[PDB]
Amino acid sequence: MGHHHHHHSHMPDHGDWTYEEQFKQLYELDGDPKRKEFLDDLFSFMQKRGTPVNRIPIMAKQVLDLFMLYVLVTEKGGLVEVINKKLWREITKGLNLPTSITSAAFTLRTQYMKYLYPYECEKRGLSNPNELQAAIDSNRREGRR
Repeated sequence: MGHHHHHHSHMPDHGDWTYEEQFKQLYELDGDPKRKEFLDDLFSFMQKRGTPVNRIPIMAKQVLDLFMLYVLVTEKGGLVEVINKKLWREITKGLNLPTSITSAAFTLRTQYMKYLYPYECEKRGLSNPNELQAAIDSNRREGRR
């Protein structure tokens, strides 16, 4: 498995390639009706409020499965809840990601917040942007004395 020595960068992941392809891999993940519906409805929704998908973040050379990420986080109670539980270890493992990665919990927490958030608050009302900041700051204080 290997311990997290030093992240910074590696050989180009599949998300640093500038090509005019609509990220079809997300749809080709499952091939299920719910899969394409959520993804497309999401992209339109986030675009309307001025925050669409430019390029998708990569983890361990695989795509950050937006659909799967949203599923695991929402069933735990939403972004802020997951932050308050610090239980991101479950979120990574749910995407077949190695919890050994240095800032995995923080990286997912960032990318999710950017792309996957207005949907949980609008459709469900799970987390508010206000409680969110308090959650994050509480996570920040966990580092030094």
